[PDB]
Amino acid sequence: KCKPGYHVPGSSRKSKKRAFKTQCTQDGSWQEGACVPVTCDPPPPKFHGLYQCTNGFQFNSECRIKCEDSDASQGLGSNVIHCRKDGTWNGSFHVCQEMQGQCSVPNELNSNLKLQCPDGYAIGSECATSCLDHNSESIILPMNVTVRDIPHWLNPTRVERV
Repeated sequence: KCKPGYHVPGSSRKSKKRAFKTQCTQDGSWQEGACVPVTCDPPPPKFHGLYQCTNGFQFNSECRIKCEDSDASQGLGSNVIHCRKDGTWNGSFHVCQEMQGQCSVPNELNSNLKLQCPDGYAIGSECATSCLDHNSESIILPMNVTVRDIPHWLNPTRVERV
């Protein structure tokens, strides 16, 4: 049985299996078993690069978003979120007052990579990442792998927006 705040890796999120079994294998060993510390979902992407988490998004993970000149006597939002047993954060990150403005036009762009911005170039605005070739996908490759240097087993992450 997994400890409280722990579940078998790969368990369903709706019912995180806290109990598993091991068996005397034919080679004289036992079946492998583990209980990961659970992992709540990451905070919303709009706060990327702004919150620091104690141990990632695990159970009872304390993620604090950095804000300035936001007094606690006003009682607006919460800057700290803690992951719970069920797989949820006890609090929610709130947008502070010191986040406003527009964004620069993406002049630096690849020949195939186009950015369509019906929402202008505001801060927090979503710009769709499209390609001139209809069968081309806008992705980020790891810094150690270039466009030609993609291994057959590598699966680059898809970037549908910026």
